[PDB]
Amino acid sequence: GSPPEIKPFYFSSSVQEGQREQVICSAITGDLPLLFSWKKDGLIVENFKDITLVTNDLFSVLVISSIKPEHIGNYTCNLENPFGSDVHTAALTMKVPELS
Repeated sequence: GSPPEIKPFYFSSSVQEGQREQVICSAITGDLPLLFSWKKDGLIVENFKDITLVTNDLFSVLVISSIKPEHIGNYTCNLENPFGSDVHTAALTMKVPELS
């Protein structure tokens, strides 16, 4: 089989508190099934109230339904299959917080 090559994902460059984010972790090559693991600054992401994961054997979407300052940081997707692994980290930066 072939090892996976991750497709980079990135957060928006103008994140505002209370808005939403979605990023897709996926591979351009690599035999299925793929397995996905998400961490935010080394923490289990999904246990954040406002973070939901949508995961199948092909891709995993990380959803932040309401951005809060606690979500600022680095999000790492680790991807593997029986033949290799890959990883990508994307930083979430907040441009505008709650003001009113």
